[PDB]
This record gives sequence, structure tokens and C-alpha cells, in this order.
Amino acid sequence: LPPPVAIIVGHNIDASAMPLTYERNRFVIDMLQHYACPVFSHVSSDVFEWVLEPFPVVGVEDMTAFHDRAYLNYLSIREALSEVDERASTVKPPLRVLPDLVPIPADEEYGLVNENMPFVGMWRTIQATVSGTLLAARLLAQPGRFAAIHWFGGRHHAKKSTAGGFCFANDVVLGVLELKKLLSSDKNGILVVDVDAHHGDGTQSAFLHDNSVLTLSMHAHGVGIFPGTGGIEEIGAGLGRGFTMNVPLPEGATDILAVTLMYRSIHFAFKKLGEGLAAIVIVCGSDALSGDPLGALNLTVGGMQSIIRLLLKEAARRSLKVLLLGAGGYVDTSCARLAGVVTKDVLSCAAAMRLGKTEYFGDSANLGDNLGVAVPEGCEYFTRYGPSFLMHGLPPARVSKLYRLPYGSPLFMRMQRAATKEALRRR
Ligand SMILES: O=C(/C=C/c1cccc2c1oc1ccccc12)NO
Ligand SMILES: [K+]
Ligand SMILES: [K+]
Ligand SMILES: [Zn+2]
Repeated sequence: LPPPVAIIVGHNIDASAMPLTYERNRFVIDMLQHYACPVFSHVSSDVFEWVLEPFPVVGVEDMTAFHDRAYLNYLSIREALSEVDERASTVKPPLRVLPDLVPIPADEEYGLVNENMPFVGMWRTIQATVSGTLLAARLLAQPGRFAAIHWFGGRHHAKKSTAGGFCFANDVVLGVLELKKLLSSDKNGILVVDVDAHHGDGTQSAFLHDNSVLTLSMHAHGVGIFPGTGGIEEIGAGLGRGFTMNVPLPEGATDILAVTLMYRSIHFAFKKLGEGLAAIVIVCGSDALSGDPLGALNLTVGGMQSIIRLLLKEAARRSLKVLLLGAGGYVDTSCARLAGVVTKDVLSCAAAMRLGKTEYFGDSANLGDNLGVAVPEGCEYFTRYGPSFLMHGLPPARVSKLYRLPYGSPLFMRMQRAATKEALRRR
């Protein structure tokens, strides 16, 4: 049997890097090597496998399981269809990377505009992302495997024939689909939990009518919060009714709202899926963390870790498979801090399972109550983790903290109907 955790890295960690978060993969892998991995090493380990090859060469045919073929064909040749925008680029070769292309009218049909402007290398970064997630899904389906971790994937906004929010191919959907065909036909329900600060609209649209994939998204929601969808009334369609869950949060929400509500929704989702549940895929963005410039929430590292600990614990008990993906996140150090403690939790949990234990997190500090964990001084990027140099440290809040739902909140009202039909039945 292989090590129960596969950490999908690849040989060029910049392959999937995007122009706005170009350095982020480096912070994440650095934090994994110096915070999460050592305690389970002796690199060699019986807990995790550091995957660096082979990455399948993927093309249009490995993405048609979800995406419209004309859309994919266009992405795969778009860099041949116009010149680099040299007015937009004040720094010239050899000191530039991934520059914007000049737009063409055909970009409009496929949403390749604004934040999804095409750039040189875009098809290669799409290939790296999809390839990594497909490899992670295939390794996860092997026996003896508890989890596969691809911090570089998780482009949850892409739709069947539209790009959006920096996502072109939806490797979440493609990863769920590849997992789906490789799991036993007796047990292959999938729960996908999306704790990125933005509505997982691509993923939800791919499974709106499906009752074998339950999509649960936590996200900020409000006027001028991207992408605009994800209200409490989106509950699915047809056979899929009841298998789409949204937890839309007020801008600035803290752990006391987000964590409480996600715990409540996750337990509902476990129930709606019952014993057919086989795998959980976690889309773990770090832009919900307080201080993020684009996410408009105020979660703590400990709060995000807490949500994910509930999913890991349930997967360990019932012997499920876990596919962990990254997503958004626009502070490099917050992204690596979060990736570090979530990964250490996954390893600690898998190590506990192989020893027969029922206490899963004994090797990984709980940042919700331990505010003294230091960033490893061996981190290459260590000097960036100030002023605290602690694993829970976050930049000052960009939006005011909210601890109570606003007056009139439809989230509260939906609780209200149910939350009093509870105390009534218990009487
Ligand atoms: O990270 C993401 C995507 C974030 C994003 C992409 C494009 C535009 C905006 C984005 O966020 C915004 C907030 C306010 C106004 C505009 C935007 N998805 O997971
Ligand atoms: K989300
Ligand atoms: K669904
Ligand atoms: Zn996001």
C-alpha cells in the first residue's frame, strides 16, 4: 500500500502560477516543507508521498468532460490570435512574464475579458492546473489512499463555455468527474465544500441537476461582491433539488458566524448524502481570511482550520477519500499559513488512521486556541511573516468585523423557521 497522502507538486511549481499571484505557489510549498512535512519525515515518509512526476500531458480532450469543445479549442490557440499588448507593458523582455495579449472581439463570447484577459502562457498554466488535479484524483482513487493535496488547483468559477474570476478550465469539476468514474459504483456520492470567499458558481452550475454531487459553498454575499450569485434560495433543480447548499455571509463576517453556520450546514450535507458518500473535495481558498484585499470576510486561520477539521474527522471515521484543492487568496503569507496548518492536519489525521487511533489531530497545533505557534525559522520566506512571525498572524482587517447577522438577514430567517421547529418538537 502507498503512503496515505499524496502531495501533488510537480517539477516546476511556477507552471500553474497566475500573473496576479505569481509568487504564491512558492510561499505555499516553502511552508509545507518547513512547517507541515518534517514531523512526518525521516525526503522520505510513510505518511505522505511528495509527487513530482509523472504529470500527464493534457489537452482539449481531457477537459471536454465538462467544457464545451469550441471554448476549449479557442483557449488552446488564443495566444496565436493577437499580439502582446505593448502599451500595457512598461517592463519589456527579458524582465517580464505572462504579459497581457491585445483583445479580439471573439473574447467576449467566452468571457475572456477584464480579469480573464488572455495572456502569453495562459494555455500552459491551464494545462498545469488541470493536469495536477487529474493526477491527484487518480492517485486518490488508489486503495490505501486517504487524501490527495493540490494547492495549485481549484479554479471553481469557470463554466461550461465561459471563463470567470481568473478561472478558464474548472479543475474542481473535472476532478470530481475523474474521481466519479474511478470510484466504486456502489459508493460514489461526492460532497464538495467550497470555503473560498467567493461563490463556487462554476462548480454549482456543473451539478445543479445532479443528486450524487452535493456542492456546499460558504461565501461573502452582498451588493458589489463577486460574482453576485449564491443566495440562500439557490437550492438546486430537478433531481438536484436539495443538493445545492449556499451559506452567503455578510461582508466582514468573523468565525463566530461563518464557523457556526458551516458546522450546521456540513452536518445537513452529511445527512442528505447518507451512506452513499465516498469522497469529499475541499476547495480551500485563503481569501476568506481577514486582511484579504479581495475576499470581504474576516475569518481567522483557526476558524478555517476548524471547518476543515470537521470534514477530515468525518472522512477518517467513515474511511472516505479527501481531495484538497486551493483557490483564491491574495496575501501570500496568509495563503501559506493556512496551507501549512491544513496540510499538517491532513498528515496528522492520516498518520493517526494507520496506527488505529481515534484522536486525529494530536500532531498538529489547533490555531484556534494555540496563539503561540511560530513560523519555522528555516522557511526561505521567513522574513516575510512579520510582525508576529506566528502561524496565525494576519494583516489588519480590510472590512469591519461583523459578529452578528444584519437586521433582516434571510440567513437568520431561514434559521428562524427551522430553529423554532426544533424547540417545539422537543416539548
Ligand atoms: O478569487 C477569486 C476572484 C476574485 C475576483 C476576480 C475578478 C474581479 C473581482 C474579484 O473579486 C472582486 C471583488 C470586488 C470587485 C471585483 C472583484 N475567486 O475565487
Ligand atoms: K465558496
Ligand atoms: K448538486
Ligand atoms: Zn475567491
